[PDB]
Amino acid sequence: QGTILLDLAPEDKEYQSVEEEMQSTIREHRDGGNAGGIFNRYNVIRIQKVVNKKLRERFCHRQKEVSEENHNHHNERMLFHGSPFINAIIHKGFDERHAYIGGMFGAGIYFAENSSKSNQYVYGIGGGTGCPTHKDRSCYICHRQMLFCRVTLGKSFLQFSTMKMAHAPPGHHSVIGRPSVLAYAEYVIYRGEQAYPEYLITYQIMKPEH
Ligand SMILES: CC1(C)OC(=O)N(c2ccc(C(=O)Nc3cccc4cccnc34)cc2)[C@H]1c1ccccc1
Ligand SMILES: [Zn+2]
Repeated sequence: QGTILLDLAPEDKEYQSVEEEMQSTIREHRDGGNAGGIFNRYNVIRIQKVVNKKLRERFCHRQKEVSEENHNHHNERMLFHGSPFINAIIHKGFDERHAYIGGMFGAGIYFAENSSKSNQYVYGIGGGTGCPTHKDRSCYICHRQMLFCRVTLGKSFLQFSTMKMAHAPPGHHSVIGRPSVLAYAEYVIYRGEQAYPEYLITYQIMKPEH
């Protein structure tokens, strides 16, 4: 009736597959490292497969509705997600009702194909105040969490700013905010059921060597 978290052994292609997309999609942001910390690597501590019967039905049902509406193409993609509510999401699923609505963002649940971008949001908008214990946005101690999810994009509406809206334009099912002078892409959905929390990644950002 709940979520069963299955551990993937590091020696499995799947575990290697997930950590590679994580580690390789890192980049350097204009932030100066202020939001997500200064690092050029992650120490991956754990990768778990999230299993919830209900969650994948809700997810599959919505995915059929979108295919219906998209000339039978649901346009699913594997994207990263970061926010301070990861533990609620793996048990209750994604929820559009907890979704901000203004400031720089709006009405949606954001996803990124860059893991370093989803990391900026682990502790909050901009990094919040950092970790609960040392109020440091660049902690190398505390274990952070992020999700590598299945996201049904459907017909995506492409534009430059997202803070904008609260639902998707007519005929579309997602919004891709793209780069101007943003830096990287951001995928937004306005329905929780259009995304399934496939993998739970437990990790730390590593401190640069020398
Ligand atoms: C900026 C925002 C709109 O972009 C997102 O993708 N956000 C977001 C926030 C919450 C969720 C979410 O699904 N939350 C929750 C789901 C289920 C139970 C919950 C219980 C308490 C809090 N959130 C819960 C999803 C996306 C937002 C958000 C807000 C704050 C920090 C990072 C991200
Ligand atoms: Zn800390």
